[PDB]
Amino acid sequence: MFDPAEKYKMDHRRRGIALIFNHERFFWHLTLPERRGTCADRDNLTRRFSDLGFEVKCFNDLKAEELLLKIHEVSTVSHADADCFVCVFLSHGEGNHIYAYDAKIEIQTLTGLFKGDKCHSLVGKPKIFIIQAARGNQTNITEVDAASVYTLPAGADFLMCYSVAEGYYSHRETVNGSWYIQDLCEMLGKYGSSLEFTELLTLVNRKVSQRRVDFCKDPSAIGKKQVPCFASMLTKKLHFFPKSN
Amino acid sequence: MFDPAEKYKMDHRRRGIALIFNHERFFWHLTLPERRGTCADRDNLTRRFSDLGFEVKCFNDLKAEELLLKIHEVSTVSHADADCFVCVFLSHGEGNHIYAYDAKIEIQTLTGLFKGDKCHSLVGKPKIFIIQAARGNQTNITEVDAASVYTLPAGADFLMCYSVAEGYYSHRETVNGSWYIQDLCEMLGKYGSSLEFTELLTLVNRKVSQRRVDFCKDPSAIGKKQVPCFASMLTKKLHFFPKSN
Ligand SMILES: Oc1cc(F)ccc1CNc1ncccc1-c1ccsn1
Repeated sequence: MFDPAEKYKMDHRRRGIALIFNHERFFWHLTLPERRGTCADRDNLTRRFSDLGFEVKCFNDLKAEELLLKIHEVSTVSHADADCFVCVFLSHGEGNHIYAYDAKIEIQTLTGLFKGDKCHSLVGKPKIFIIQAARGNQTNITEVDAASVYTLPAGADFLMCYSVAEGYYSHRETVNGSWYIQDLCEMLGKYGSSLEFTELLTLVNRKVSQRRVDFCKDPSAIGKKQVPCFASMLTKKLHFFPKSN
Repeated sequence: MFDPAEKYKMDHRRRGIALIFNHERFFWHLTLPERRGTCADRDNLTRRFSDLGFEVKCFNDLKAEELLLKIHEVSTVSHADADCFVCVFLSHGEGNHIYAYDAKIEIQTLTGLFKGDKCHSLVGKPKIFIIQAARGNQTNITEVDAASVYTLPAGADFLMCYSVAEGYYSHRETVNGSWYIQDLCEMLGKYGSSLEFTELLTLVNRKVSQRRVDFCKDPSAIGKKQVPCFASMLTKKLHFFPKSN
């Protein structure tokens, strides 16, 4: 008796874990610039996901070894009593790679740890990755990076969310944070608890697409528009309705 | 007065054009197999998009020159009096390429012809690409291809729709057609005229993900699951409500 309005089952004891890997500085010999403003992104994300019931776990400037250890740990813990899983990357990236402090890591090996095969307690539950990563470029200045990270599609019941698409530019204010993440966090605040999450992400696409880029303090930053996207492999409507204590 | 329920304006005189490039056979020296069943896909798509008010224009086994001519022609015609644009590729592909009869074409140069800059009459209107393309392997049999075509985004107000994601397999029945396209067309029939189009595509992800692949007539086809995806750069809810005469 197939149902065109089926919602993911979101009535488990806990909402689930939200990992946030936050990268401001890099090993000297990588020659990658500071990401001044990433802490606003981390703090804004932490607050909005907390208010939706996530156990938010933040990690600053982890080396590759440390990051793989923490994310493997979280992948092999039981999610049996959880609604879903959220993982956020705030760093530099290139192609299919995010940068840790130390070295780059294949995104597919991070998403792979949560695929049905390898994490049974999350089968049929939403797995949401959010990626603010672009190319390292070198009071509140707007820095602009070229898109660099492929808009990849993980696997069944994953939702991959991207700051910026091929041929567009990602913006980060050095105090206020990334345009994508400001607008994601504003929409989580107003609508997180009512709207279907892909409906919300679409609002975010509108908000960021509409940010004007014709009258910039830097002449070279003029006409560098920003368009985010999401790659959905979801199989049901996704809501973060308030949980019943 | 920003509106979380904003719909794309779909009250223009015409719905718009749906291009369908349909590829069954290839130049001998490409060493690519027949795609027996692609005609079912073309016919099913043609009927469902027609019933939603599209002027469906189908083209069989075009050479690269011919295909670029037809798609450039359609990109430089006026869409001023149209709701949206749909373009469908049924062929082989690799990376950022679809195969014409003759040779491969960069997908970005096809989507690029409809980007705001280059096709003013479609600015702020949905541009929807649907891609059933995979790797060619050297009565009604189920043929199975490896995913090969990158799940790319395209730009503001584009929706890129993909048969299959990295590490999954695309299925085509030699009479009934592609699993993805059967299930897309079933959902267009039941729900096309009522449901938001990304809601519908999500139903398609459920239908195809749920097709069982443990008890196959071919032993080597066992456990080759199929997961489709979509990459949304849309900025509003998208509906194909019946148009007023
Ligand atoms: O999407 C992009 C974002 C960018 F910033 C830069 C480039 C792309 C296009 N790349 C891909 N997109 C999706 C799946 C695969 C690729 C892939 C893989 C090997 S070369 N491309």
